[PDB]
Amino acid sequence: RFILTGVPGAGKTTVCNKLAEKMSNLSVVNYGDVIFEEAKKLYPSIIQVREDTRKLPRADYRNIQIEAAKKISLITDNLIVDTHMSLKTPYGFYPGLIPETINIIQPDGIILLEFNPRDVIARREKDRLAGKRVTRDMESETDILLHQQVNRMFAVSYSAINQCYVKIIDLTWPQEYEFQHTEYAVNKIIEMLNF
Amino acid sequence: RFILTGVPGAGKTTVCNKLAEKMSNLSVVNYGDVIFEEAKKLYPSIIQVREDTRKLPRADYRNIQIEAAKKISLITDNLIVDTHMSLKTPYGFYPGLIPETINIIQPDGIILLEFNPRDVIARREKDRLAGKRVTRDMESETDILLHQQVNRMFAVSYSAINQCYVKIIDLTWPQEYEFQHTEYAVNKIIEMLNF
Amino acid sequence: MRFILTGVPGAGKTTVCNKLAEKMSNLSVVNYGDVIFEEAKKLYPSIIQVLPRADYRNIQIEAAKKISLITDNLIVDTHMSLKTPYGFYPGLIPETINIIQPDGIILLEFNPRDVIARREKDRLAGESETDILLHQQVNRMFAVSYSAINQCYVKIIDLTWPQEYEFQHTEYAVNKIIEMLNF
Ligand SMILES: Nc1ncnc2c1ncn2[C@@H]1O[C@H](COP(=O)(O)OP(=O)(O)OP(=O)(O)OP(=O)(O)OP(=O)(O)OC[C@H]2O[C@@H](n3cnc4c(N)ncnc43)[C@H](O)[C@@H]2O)[C@@H](O)[C@H]1O
Ligand SMILES: Nc1ncnc2c1ncn2[C@@H]1O[C@H](COP(=O)(O)OP(=O)(O)OP(=O)(O)OP(=O)(O)OP(=O)(O)OC[C@H]2O[C@@H](n3cnc4c(N)ncnc43)[C@H](O)[C@@H]2O)[C@@H](O)[C@H]1O
Ligand SMILES: Nc1ncnc2c1ncn2[C@@H]1O[C@H](COP(=O)(O)OP(=O)(O)OP(=O)(O)OP(=O)(O)OP(=O)(O)OC[C@H]2O[C@@H](n3cnc4c(N)ncnc43)[C@H](O)[C@@H]2O)[C@@H](O)[C@H]1O
Repeated sequence: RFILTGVPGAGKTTVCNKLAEKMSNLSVVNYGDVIFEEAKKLYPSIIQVREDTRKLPRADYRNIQIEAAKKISLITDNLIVDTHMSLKTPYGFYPGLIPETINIIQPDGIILLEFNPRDVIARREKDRLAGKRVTRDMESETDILLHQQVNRMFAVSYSAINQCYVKIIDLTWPQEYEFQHTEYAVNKIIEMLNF
Repeated sequence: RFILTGVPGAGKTTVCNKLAEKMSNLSVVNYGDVIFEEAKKLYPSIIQVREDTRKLPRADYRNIQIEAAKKISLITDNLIVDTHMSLKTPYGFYPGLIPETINIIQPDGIILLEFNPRDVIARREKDRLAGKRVTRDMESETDILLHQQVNRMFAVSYSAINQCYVKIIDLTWPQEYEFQHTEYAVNKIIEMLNF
Repeated sequence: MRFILTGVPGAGKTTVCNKLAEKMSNLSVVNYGDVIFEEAKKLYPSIIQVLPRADYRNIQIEAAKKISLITDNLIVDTHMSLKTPYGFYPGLIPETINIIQPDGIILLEFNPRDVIARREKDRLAGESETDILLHQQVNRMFAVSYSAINQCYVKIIDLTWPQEYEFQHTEYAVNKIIEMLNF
């Protein structure tokens, strides 16, 4: 079991689904969908899209994270958990994982897909212009770089606390063709889990 | 409840005072000054300047941190705590926050004012030339960048541990007028407190 | 006092440890890796010549208790992380820090070029720059995490500068460290 993370809009789910393809024993589950479910279950009027959950107070937001972690420890087959290491809120960065949730999921490792902010912006803005996932953030190149290095710091903290590996997958290099990052990362991860 | 910090001599304080002015609902309190006073009240022969507070053994230093944190953990609706995230000691960096003081102060988040070392050196040496706070360390640009990055890493670790926010306010950009930095910061902080 | 001493591989960590042990009689230097090797050889009479990770952690704990027992100033040569096919794994686990009760961590931070040179030098007589810098930043973050949980010092010793003569880094680091132990 491994947690798989990246900045929003850089191709985290695409990699997850290609993995689910090339493997039969493993599942893929999006922690974000579960969080959305519980969040709208208790605050259906302020929550309308996924990003809205970031505006929630700390106490309620913690409750939602803890509830959402419940439906993943239900999974027993090898699993990859699509989630975030930190979330950009009006108040700053908020940890995607908190001791309760880490001890519930008990991940064997974390995987960080790190991109060049140019590509991330390109993908976010292409989806936005095409009327899809319109609600991601319009961030600067600098803001996205900051988000990524902060993701890294959070990951290392979690690892220091919980005996999990920290794998950094470098996708900063320029791509010859589309989804080259995706295939490369999928190949690296297949190599990892087969041992 | 937010802790407000920055490297020495970048203006952490000045920002706090203008906040206390520009908002009426909030109260601002200088945790660092209280630590200074406690330390030289209890060890008057070792501590004469503020930097002397950094050579204390960790056990005694911790006891003083906790004593000062009790005098300052208020129950106002909004509270900003002026302090440091890390301290340069002869033995390395020492955390400005510890689990005990976090549990006392109950902070919702940490706020890091990040400056460009050029401005920091400017302000430090300007005060030093005018006989103000002469004990401030004479540091290279690289030393100051290191101090800021280590502050960031501390903030992230505590956040992961205590489910708090980490807000990074970038003030490396050029300022048309002196203190432009300050107002920018103040404004964003108010935007945070009002939500 | 008690300090952990850590840095990227093959860059002169043990040379510094030995010169340290020399220039000071009051100090003790110990290699955590050797201690875990010894413990493993002693608890399982044959499995170990170069294990479940529960047992692995238990022997890490045993070695840490052996090191908890030295009286005087202590410097513990070990690593903040190890590069595995699955990613970086922390050298240290919370219980190890609670056992050793270190006053501080010291990170010897090098320039990847010199690291590569020293490595290949050892190779001829029996990683890229980016890989080495990543490992260094990760070590730094691990150190600050351990400090955040146990309130120990985090010292960064900069040895990225060019050497006037070889082993200058070594005596520089020893000078800084000796200056620390004497306060
Ligand atoms: N742990 C946690 N704690 C608390 N709250 C949490 C939480 N986790 C989540 N939440 C909550 O939920 C929210 C976020 O949840 P979530 O919706 O899961 O995050 P998201 O990344 O913003 O959503 P996307 O699926 O749109 O992005 P993606 O990374 O999957 O990229 P994609 O593959 O689609 O591809 C992107 C686009 O680029 C294209 N593309 C993909 N790969 C490439 C490539 N290699 N080259 C070119 N284009 C590519 C794709 O076709 C597509 O068009 C948070 O704000 C918070 O509210
Ligand atoms: N948590 C903790 N744990 C353990 N020990 C702790 C601790 N916290 C503190 N301690 C100890 O106790 C001390 C804390 O005392 P404390 O008073 O809290 O801080 P300090 O050490 O005095 O640090 P500085 O005053 O240098 O920073 P500042 O930016 O606030 O200064 P100023 O606003 O005046 O402004 C700086 C100068 O630049 C100028 N300036 C500011 N902004 C601008 C601008 N935008 N443009 C131009 N000039 C500017 C100002 O006018 C001024 O001249 C520490 O030294 C430490 O030893
Ligand atoms: N907490 C933990 N958990 C789990 N496992 C743990 C653990 N702690 C430890 N371990 C285990 O310990 C094992 C190994 O780790 P460890 O024993 O801690 O270190 P190492 O990298 O394996 O040792 P090396 O001999 O390769 O190099 P060095 O860094 O000591 O530097 P050197 O002086 O030799 O220098 C090498 C070359 O550089 C040259 N050189 C040195 N300084 C200079 C200089 N200043 N100028 C020029 N050349 C120099 C030298 O002369 C030489 O040629 C692993 O199995 C690990 O698992």
